[PDB]
Amino acid sequence: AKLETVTLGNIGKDGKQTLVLNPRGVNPTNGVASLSQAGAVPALEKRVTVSVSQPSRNRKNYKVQVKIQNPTACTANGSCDPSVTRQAYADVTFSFTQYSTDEERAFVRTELAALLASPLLIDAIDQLNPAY
Amino acid sequence: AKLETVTLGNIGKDGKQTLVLNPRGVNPTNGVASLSQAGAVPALEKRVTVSVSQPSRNRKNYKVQVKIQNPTACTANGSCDPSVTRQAYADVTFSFTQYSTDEERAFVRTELAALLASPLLIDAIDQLNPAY
Amino acid sequence: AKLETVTLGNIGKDGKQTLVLNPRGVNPTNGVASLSQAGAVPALEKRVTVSVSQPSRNRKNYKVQVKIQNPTACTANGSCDPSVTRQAYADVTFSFTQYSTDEERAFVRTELAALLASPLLIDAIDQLNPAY
Amino acid sequence: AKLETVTLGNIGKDGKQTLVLNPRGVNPTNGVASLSQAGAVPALEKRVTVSVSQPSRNRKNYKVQVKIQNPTACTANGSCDPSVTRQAYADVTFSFTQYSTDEERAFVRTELAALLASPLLIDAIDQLNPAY
Amino acid sequence: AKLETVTLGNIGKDGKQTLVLNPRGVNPTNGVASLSQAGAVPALEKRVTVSVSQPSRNRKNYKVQVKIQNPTACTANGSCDPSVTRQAYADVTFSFTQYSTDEERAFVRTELAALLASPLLIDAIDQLNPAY
Amino acid sequence: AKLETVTLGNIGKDGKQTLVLNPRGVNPTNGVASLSQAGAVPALEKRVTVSVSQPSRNRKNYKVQVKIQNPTACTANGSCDPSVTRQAYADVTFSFTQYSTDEERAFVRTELAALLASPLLIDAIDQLNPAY
Repeated sequence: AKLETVTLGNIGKDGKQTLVLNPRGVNPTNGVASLSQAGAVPALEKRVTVSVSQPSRNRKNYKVQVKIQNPTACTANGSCDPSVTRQAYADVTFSFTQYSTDEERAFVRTELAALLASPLLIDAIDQLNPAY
Repeated sequence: AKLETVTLGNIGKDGKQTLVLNPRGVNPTNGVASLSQAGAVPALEKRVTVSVSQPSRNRKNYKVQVKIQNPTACTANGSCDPSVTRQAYADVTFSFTQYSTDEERAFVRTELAALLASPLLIDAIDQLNPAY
Repeated sequence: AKLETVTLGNIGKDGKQTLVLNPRGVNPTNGVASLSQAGAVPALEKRVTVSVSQPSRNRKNYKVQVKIQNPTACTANGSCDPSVTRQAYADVTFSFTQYSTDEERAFVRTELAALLASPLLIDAIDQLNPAY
Repeated sequence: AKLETVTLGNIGKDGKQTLVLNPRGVNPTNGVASLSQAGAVPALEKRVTVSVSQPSRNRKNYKVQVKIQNPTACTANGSCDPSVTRQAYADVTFSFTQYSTDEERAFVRTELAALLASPLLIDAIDQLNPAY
Repeated sequence: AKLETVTLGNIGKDGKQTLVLNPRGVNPTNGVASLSQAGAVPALEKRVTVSVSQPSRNRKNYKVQVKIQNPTACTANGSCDPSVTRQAYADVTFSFTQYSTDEERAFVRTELAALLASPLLIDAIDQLNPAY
Repeated sequence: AKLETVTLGNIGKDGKQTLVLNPRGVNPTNGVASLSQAGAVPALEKRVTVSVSQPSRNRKNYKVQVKIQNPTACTANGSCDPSVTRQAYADVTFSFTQYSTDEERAFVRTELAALLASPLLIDAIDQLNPAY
C-alpha cells in the first residue's frame, strides 16, 4: 500500500526488535514500490517490495506479491567494500477473484499471520524442520 | 515442525476466529503436511499446505513453503450440491542458505507478520490499494 | 486530488442518494488517480479516475480528464454471481494552459456543475433527449 | 431538451459569477444545439452547445456531449479590438445503453455534479498537484 | 524526501528571504516531487522538483535529481497579460554506489552547498566569469 | 571563475569536516577549472571542476557546470598503491538566458545551496529517500 516510512516492530526471535523501512519510489514498468532498512549502505539494506495490482484484461484475479530480501556482511574480507551474502527470503503472493469480498481477503492474510505465528511454522522456519 | 490441531483466528477483518485446521493427510511422497477443514467437506473447504526441503547438489539451499486455500462454495439453482465459485488464495515461499541463522529466519518470519498487520498490507488487499 | 474515501450525496434520480468511493491507488503507468465504490465487488465496481498532466509531455495544454464508469449489473436467476448487463460512462475533459488563470478554470468547472443541474441536461441525460 | 435561455449561477471559485446564454437553434447538419452570449463578436463569446448520438450502424450507444466554451480576451498592446489570449473550455461526454436505467442516467449526471463540488475535482482543474 | 513546505532563506545577492515552496504532489510515473510558491498560473510560477532513482540494467548507481525552475515574466506592459521572457534554471544530478555511506553522500551534498557559497562560483555564476 | 585556494568547512553528514582544495588551474582543452584535494594523488583525484560556458554563437544559453567527484582509496593486503571506487559524485549545471541578471543567477545558485541545507535533500541524498 502507500509508500511512507514503515516500522516493523516486535520482530526477531524474542519478538522485541524493531526495523524501520524507508520507502523507495515505484518502478512503473512493473509497478513496484520498494522499502528498505533505513541504514547508510544499500548493499546491506533489508528490502521489502510492493507490487499489488488490479485484475488484468486476460485472466483477472486481484494479485499481489510481497518480498523480503535479507542480506548480511562479514569482515569484508580485506575489502573496503564488504561482500554481501543473502541469507534469507520470503516471497508471498495472493490471488483473489473479482467478486471477492473484504473478509475473504482479510482472512487469507490474517490466517497467514496466525499460521506463521503457530509453533508449527515458527519452529519449522527457525529450524528448517518438516512438520511431523 | 510438529503436527498439532491449529485453532487459528482472532483477527479476521471483524476480529473473528477461523478454525480448525486438522494436520492430517500428510503426503508421504513429497513429505508435505496437510492442515484442513476439508475433513468435513473436502470439495468445498479451507486448507493449508506445508513443506520444508533440505539441500542437494542441484540447488544447495533450503526451502520453506506454505500454501493457503480459501474457496467459497455456492449451490446454483437446480443443484443439490454446492460447488466452488469465488476463490481466494495465497502462496509463500521462503528460501535460505546453509549459513543462514535462526535469528535471521525469525526476522523474515516476524517481519512478515509485522507486514501483514501493518497498513502496508492491510490496505493492499483489503482496500485493493497499489502503493499510492 | 489526494485520494480519499470520497462521499457523494444528494445524487441519483431524486437527488437524494449517496455513493462512497474509496482509494484504489493511482495507475503508475500514467499517473492517474483512481477511486471506486466502497462496496467490495471489484468486478462490478463504479470507478472514477483523474488525470492532471501539464503541457511539457505533449507540448500542448494538457487538458484535465476525469473518467467515470458505472457498470450496471444484474444477477441472472439461479446464478451465484451478478454480471454487467448495461454500462454508463462519462469522460470529462477541461482545458488548461500553463498561462491560464485558476479563476477561469473554476468558472468552467462550476459552469459545468450548474449545467448538469440545469433542465437542459437533465433531459439530455435522463431521456437521452438532446437539446432542440 | 428544449433550448431556452439558460441563466446559470454559482460560477467561479467562490460561486459568485453568473452566465446567461440564449438559443441559436440547432444545426441540423450535425444535430448540434447552441446557446450564445449577447456579445457582438463571435470570437469573444461565451457559449454552450449540446449533442446526443444514437445506436445505429457502427454505433452501439447514445453519447451525450456538452461543449462549454469561455474565451478570455483583452485589448492587448493597446488594440482597438480585443482578442483571445485564452480558451477556457470543456468537452464533457456521457454514454448510455438503449436498455439503460433512467435512475443511472441521472446518477452519472448528478455524481459528476457532486464530484465537481468535491476536492477531488476542484483542485484537479483549478490547481492540482500531480495525482496523488 | 518526505515532502514538506520548504522555507528557504538567504537567496540571491542580498540573501533575501524567505522563498516558500509548498508540497504540490509527486508525479507517480517517475517519483518527481513538485514544490511551488503558489501554482495558480504555472508558467509564471517558481518551482523546485525532486526524485530518487534506483539502479537498473544500464546503470548500477542510485541517483538523486533536483531541478530548479525560475522563469522570469514581464508584467502586462500594455499586453494586458503577463508572460515569461527570460529564464534561469538548474539541473542538479547526484550519483552513488551501493557501498556509499550516508556520510559520503553528504559530502557531495554539503561540498556543493559550500562551493555554491564560495567566490569561485559566486563569480562563475553571478557575473558568468570564465575559468582562470 | 578565478581560481583561489578553497576551503569548505562544516561538511559531510554531521557538518563537521573541513576540506581543502588546491586549485590547479584550467584545462585549456575545454576551459575547465579544477580544484584538487590537497594531499596524495588518490586524494587529489577527489576533484571539483568548473566549466563556464559563455552563451554560444549557435545556441546562446550560458551554462555553468560543476562536477564533483570523490573516489575512495583502498589498498589490498599485500598492495601499496590504493585503487579507488567512485562511490559518490555529482554533475550540476546552471543556465541559461544570456540576458539574465546576476540576481536571477544568484537566486538559483543560492537557492540550491539553501536546498542542499534543507531536510528534503539531506534525506533524499544521505539515505536516498524518495518524495514520500
